[PDB]
Amino acid sequence: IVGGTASVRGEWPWQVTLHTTSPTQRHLCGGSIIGNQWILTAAHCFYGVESPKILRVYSGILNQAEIAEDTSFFGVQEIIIHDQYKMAESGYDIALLKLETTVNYADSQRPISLPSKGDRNVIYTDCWVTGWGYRKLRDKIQNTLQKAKIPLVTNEECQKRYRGHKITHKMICAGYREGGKDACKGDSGGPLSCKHNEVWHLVGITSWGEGCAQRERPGVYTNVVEYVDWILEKTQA
Ligand SMILES: *[C@](=O)([C]([C][C][C][N][C]([N])[N])[N]C(=O)[C]([N]C(=O)[C]([C][C][C][N]C([N])=O)[N]C(=O)[N][C]([C])C1=[C][C]=C(Br)[C]=[C]1)[C]([C])[C])C1=N[C]=[C]S1
Repeated sequence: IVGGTASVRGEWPWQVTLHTTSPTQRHLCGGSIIGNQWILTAAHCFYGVESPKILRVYSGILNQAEIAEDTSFFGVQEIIIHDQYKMAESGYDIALLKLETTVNYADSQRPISLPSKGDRNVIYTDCWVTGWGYRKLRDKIQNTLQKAKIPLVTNEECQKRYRGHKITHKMICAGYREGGKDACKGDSGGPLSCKHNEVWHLVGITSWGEGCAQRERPGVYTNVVEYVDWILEKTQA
């Protein structure tokens, strides 16, 4: 996260940090708890991942330092990538992680509500992006979960900022015309939580962008509401 600040512990209870143990353990991507056994994240986050066995999901984390060899985690039973996904910039950058065990909800870890179809006309004026991504291009994985408030921009406006790209209705962007605050490397898969009427909603999934926090380069996210049907279909046994 660029231009953000340290989060309060438990402030984003749905945020998880997805680690890979290969070659040695490290943070790979962000993710969101949406069900007792389900994490919603980005599909492109599994590039080079042949098996779910090397994945570890940690919930209720603030500082990466909290994660040690003796720290409990959730194993991943299955990685479900949207069948139309090819690459982040083309859309469909969404994936579901079915955990091997159920998450016991608590103040430190609980699910975020998915947006409803009857909410595409809602004016989210309180949206935040979080994760342990780069604070800058040449940076590394930050220890403390960062957060940054960022306004959503219309798709027409976003398309203007990305000429060589095709910004579809299945994407949603957020950023400051002048830049300064944005997601960055490592925040991928993270949630773009928006508070609408006292209730937090998972509006987007951190996907891509030209660089990080550059002026006139909004962050691009997966427009979650466009996938509620897909999510329902893939989560039902
Ligand atoms: C994810 O954490 C990041 C999240 C990026 C969110 N960005 C903002 N600003 N909100 N995702 C990526 O790194 C993805 N790639 C890119 O975002 C960009 C796309 C550029 C397209 N530009 C134009 N104008 O066409 N690519 C990119 O940065 N590529 C270089 C080679 C790169 C260098 C170092 C690292 Br780390 C990643 C990419 C990925 C490629 C889909 C992460 N997902 C994986 C690692 S971080």
